Amino acid sequence: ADTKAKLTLDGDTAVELDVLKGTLGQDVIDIRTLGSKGVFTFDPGFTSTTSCESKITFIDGDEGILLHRGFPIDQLATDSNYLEVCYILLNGEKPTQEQYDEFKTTVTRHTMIHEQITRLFHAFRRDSHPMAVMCGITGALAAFYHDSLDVNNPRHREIAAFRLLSKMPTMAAMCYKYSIGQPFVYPRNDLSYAGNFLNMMFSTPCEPYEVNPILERAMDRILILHADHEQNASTSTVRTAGSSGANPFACIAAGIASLWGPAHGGANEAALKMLEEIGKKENIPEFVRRAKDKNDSFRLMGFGHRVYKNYDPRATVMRETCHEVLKELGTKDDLLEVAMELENIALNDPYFIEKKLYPNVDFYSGIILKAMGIPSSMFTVIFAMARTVGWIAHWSEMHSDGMKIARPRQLYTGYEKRDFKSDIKR
Amino acid sequence: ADTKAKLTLDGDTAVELDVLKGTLGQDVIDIRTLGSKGVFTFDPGFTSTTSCESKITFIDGDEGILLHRGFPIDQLATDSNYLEVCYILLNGEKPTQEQYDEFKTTVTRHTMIHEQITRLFHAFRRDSHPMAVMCGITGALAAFYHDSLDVNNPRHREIAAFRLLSKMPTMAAMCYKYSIGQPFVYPRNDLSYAGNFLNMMFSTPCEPYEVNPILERAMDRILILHADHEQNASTSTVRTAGSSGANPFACIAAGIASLWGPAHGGANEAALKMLEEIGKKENIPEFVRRAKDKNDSFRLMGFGHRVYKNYDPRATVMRETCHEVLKELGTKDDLLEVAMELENIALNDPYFIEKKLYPNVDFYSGIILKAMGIPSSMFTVIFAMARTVGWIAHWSEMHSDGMKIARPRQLYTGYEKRDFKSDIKR
Amino acid sequence: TRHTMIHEQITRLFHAFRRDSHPMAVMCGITGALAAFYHDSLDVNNPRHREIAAFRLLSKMPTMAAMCYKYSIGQPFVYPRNDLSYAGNFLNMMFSTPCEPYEVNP
Repeated sequence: ADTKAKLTLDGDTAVELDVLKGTLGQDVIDIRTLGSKGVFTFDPGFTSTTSCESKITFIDGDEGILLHRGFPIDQLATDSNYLEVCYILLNGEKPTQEQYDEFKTTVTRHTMIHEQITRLFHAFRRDSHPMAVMCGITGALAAFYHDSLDVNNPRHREIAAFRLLSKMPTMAAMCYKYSIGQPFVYPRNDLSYAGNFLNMMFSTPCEPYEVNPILERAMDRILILHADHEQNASTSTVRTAGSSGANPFACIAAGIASLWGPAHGGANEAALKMLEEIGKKENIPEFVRRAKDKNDSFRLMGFGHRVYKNYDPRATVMRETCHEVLKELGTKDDLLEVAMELENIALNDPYFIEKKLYPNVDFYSGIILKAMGIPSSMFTVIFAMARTVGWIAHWSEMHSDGMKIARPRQLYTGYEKRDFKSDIKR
Repeated sequence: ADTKAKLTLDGDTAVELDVLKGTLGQDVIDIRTLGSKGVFTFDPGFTSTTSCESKITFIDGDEGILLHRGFPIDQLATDSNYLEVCYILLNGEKPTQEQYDEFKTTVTRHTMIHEQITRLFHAFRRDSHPMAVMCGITGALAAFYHDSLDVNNPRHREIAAFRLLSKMPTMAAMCYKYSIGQPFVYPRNDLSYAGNFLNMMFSTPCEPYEVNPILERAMDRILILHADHEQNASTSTVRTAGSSGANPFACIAAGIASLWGPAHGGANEAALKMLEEIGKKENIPEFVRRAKDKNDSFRLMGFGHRVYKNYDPRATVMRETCHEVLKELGTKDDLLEVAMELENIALNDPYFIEKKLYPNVDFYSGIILKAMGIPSSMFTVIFAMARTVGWIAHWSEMHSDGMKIARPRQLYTGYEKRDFKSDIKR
Repeated sequence: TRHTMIHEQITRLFHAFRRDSHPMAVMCGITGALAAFYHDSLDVNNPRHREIAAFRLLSKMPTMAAMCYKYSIGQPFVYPRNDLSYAGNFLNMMFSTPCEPYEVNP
């Protein structure tokens, strides 16, 4: 708390800047005045610049700590349910029974997507990546829901939120169904958020589908564990597009694309094939498939993490859930010995030890989803679906702040004024 | 280096920071490494933070200066054409007849849109706002043109930039046609950029369409004057979405939704309602829309601008062109001479002189569009169409700097860790 | 009850209208098109024809009206159910969705 008192800057004149502090994390130097003074900093990437005040999620990476509204992720993972985590993320407090009852009725109230929006899916190619379809549909909702686009109207944000929150799972399962050639399945009010998703993903009209409570709870946890992750690339995209006036649907659509960005990154893309393919218990085990690693693409395959130093806190509940599911799905897991083997190589090989390519939450998420017969193409779709509530929370907090359209500066380093005379004659 | 030699960040031990200078504009203070010392600045709104270094466009608000790669906008709008200007923004120099012809050739051979995408157009509701359909189509492009989404592969990036530059006009026109129920028109390889767009907008199978030379020039100038505008809110979104690695089409879609943004509120169209909803001098102004305007209701009709102090350098030639157009059409303007009174008001009304609500480029642009027979629900689609080359140049530059990952920090002021105890069920 | 369903191709006609069209204009449009699908009961001079035509219009009008409503709000069409009353069935086709069984208040 000490030096928080104040401090100053000066190159040709003296300027006194305050030192603000957080309820957690380090202090910051309020430079909200240097601008007028005529002083501007230079920070490409905003790594030494704090862009906002937030009360949603707290992360202490070096300590492996993750909190949502103060609540540790481990307690929410095992003690709460996705919908309740959604309420907490958007409201800031655990809901009373009555409050949760209404939140759930409202959500359940608008899960269906207008039949014309549903017509949109049939205009895509059956071979398109389900993630590209997911971005396409979300980026088109505005043409069908033009009545909740004014982000300056509180009732608008309210409506838009429930619309995205209630329809994202319906949408994601439709992307899957369209990609495999099966008929779409309507949302059922009698099912849970997780149970309903599994139902829309897997049931067909040829027999009633029965959700395994084990797999359901597993999905619920996968969802809670991806609800939000503080500021990062996709959330910064959602915040930037948002403060520029862009409608909520478009904001979330940009978030989805940002989240997908790394995947189709080339070096990551190439390494994605190697994992999902090479695996005949001769390659992965005898460090054969892992003998090739020029392109790292580690966090993508579920190894290492950019923020957390030694371990991903979200991975604790997920690993135990992975253990559970692999056993519930009994003995139908052979090739999935690479799962056990890769974890062993990630924890016992010096390279991984040195560079810290430890299994993160997605390593186990991937193992679970796979064991469930869900293709890898649907991995990012499901994570985006889960992350949508966090995006809405951040988006809603950016608005509630002060609606200050952010306008960063540029250091001009181009040509000085020069006269123009074309060299062409058309 | 005027009022800025070298600076010292004072806390408890003088920290000297290097000052940087641009070729034009204000000097900045370097702080890239501060965070690497636990020292972070706080600046929501980015009032003092310089997010990047750029060589594309230079603006001097108080001086009414606007340059593109060093060339004055007035010069470009007068002695160039849209394609040549696109070449400049993208390449940094004016083209040779050979570089230009090569560029022109590549552009025209990518103008046709995939047949399957046309099916997507027909899935949108007939009453969809053109801009919404434009967002929906552009954001769906990654699903199809999936062989150019590797943002780190220089080959993919040029093929994508060319695809966007070529197809935007095609898509924009189709948005119009769809809204009025007329058949879509294919690009014409023998027509100029602006002439091709006018033909795609208004031609019909019933008879040949004749491209008026003065209108062809008026439109090319509108495109020129909206090609780029430095670090604004929409460009910021593009750059930020692009930093995460999001595909080219998703980033441009985000820029279009961002440009649309400040036009979704009620008082937004409510104001931009009577601006055209009435065509008669003593009616819209005459002791009417004097206070009948409620929230913004000024800045949306083309009056004033936060960038420029006294006037908009783009409006100079745009006003000149306005004359040529009204003059030319005559019987497609004269009735609309309610503009002169609006302009007169803005020039002498104490309220307008007060708010510095001078007529900007969009006041004059709107008049030319209202004169050519273009509906106000197509204005921002056309502006976005012209601005895409600008968005593409900025996105590319950001990727030349090594994909500057725009990931700002937060000041956490929420709950400290607290135990989670659920009150619920359901 | 035997002929409440409308031929699936006639059902295809609805999707050619605008979602924003007035449901009354759609109702007139569809009815004025039935002749192209039911050309076997057009001779008004044949008693059996009138007989058939009558039951066709009588049994299908409610199915049609509820479809106009569903199309105007973006919800999926609902098939006629033999186990319901004329009034109960209309309410069902107007209000139920596949997301939960609809229960008609007597």
